[PDB]
Amino acid sequence: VSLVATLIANPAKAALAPSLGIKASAAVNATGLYWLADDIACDIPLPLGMEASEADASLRATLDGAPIDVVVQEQERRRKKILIADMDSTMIGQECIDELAEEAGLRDHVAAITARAMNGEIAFEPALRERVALLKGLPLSVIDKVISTRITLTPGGPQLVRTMRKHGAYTALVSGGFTSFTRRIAEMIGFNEERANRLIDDGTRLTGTVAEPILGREAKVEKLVEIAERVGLTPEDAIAVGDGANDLGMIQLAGTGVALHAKPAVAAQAKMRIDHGDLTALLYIQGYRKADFVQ
Ligand SMILES: [Mg+2]
Repeated sequence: VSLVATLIANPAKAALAPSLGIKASAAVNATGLYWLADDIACDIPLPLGMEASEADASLRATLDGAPIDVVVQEQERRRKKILIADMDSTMIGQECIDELAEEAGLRDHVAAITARAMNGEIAFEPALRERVALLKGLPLSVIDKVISTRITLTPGGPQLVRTMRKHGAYTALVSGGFTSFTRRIAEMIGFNEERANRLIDDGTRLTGTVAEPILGREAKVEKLVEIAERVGLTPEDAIAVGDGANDLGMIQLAGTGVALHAKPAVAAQAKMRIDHGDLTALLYIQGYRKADFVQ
C-alpha cells in the first residue's frame, strides 16, 4: 500500500518554505505535494515501491540543517481515533515532581534523578519513590501554588486535543506524575480522562509516599489497551506521544507512536520522532489541514 511523507516545522520557526517543500518532493521523485499548513507542514506521497527508510534518509539529507521533522507512514490509516499522551515534559513544559522539589529546596537534586529516569538509566518506580520521599512534610497548599505559577501548557496541546475530539477521537492524559496535577491539566487542555499516580497525605501534608501500586511504563501500555477495548477499537487505532523512557511501551504498541523532543536514547527507540515541531505536529502526522483545526 502507498506511503506518504510529512515534513513538519514548528509554527514558531516556520521554515518549511514552498521552495523547500518542492526540493524535498523532487528528492523522492514524489507523485505530488500537498500543503497542510503554509510554511509549517506538507504531505509528500511517495511513488509506489520506495522503502520508507529510503525516503526518510533522502528527505533528511535534503533538509539537513533546517529545523524540519520527517515522518513516513502508510497513508490509509494515519488518522487515529484514540490519543494517549504523556503529561510531564510532553503536554506541559515542566516535570511536576521537580517543581514540587523546588518547594522542598531540593530542585537540583531531584531534577538530576528525574533526568536519569527520563533517559532510562534508572527504573521509573524506585526513582519515583526516592524523589517523592524528599517531599515528605510539604503542605498540600503547595500543589495549587505550583500549578498556578509554574506549570505551562506545551504549544499546540489544546489545538491537538480539541481538533482530535472534534473528529470523534477519545483522548487520555497519562502520567507517572500525580493526579493532583493531571486532573487540572487534563481539564485545561480538554482531555476526556487522565490516569496518574497518587500522592499520599495525612490530610494536611504530604507523607512522602505514593499510593501502591506505582504506575510506570507498563501502566501506560495497560491504559492504552483498556481505552481501545472500551471504545471498540485496537491500539493500532491510537496515536501515542511522550518524551521519556517510561513512554516507550505505549509508543511502541500504538499504531502511531511519537517521541516528542526526546533525548537521543529515547527517540532512538520510537518509530516517529518530532524534534522540532510542537504538538500540532501530531495533527499533521494524521493528515489534518490547518483549515480542520479548532481555532
Ligand atoms: Mg514525560
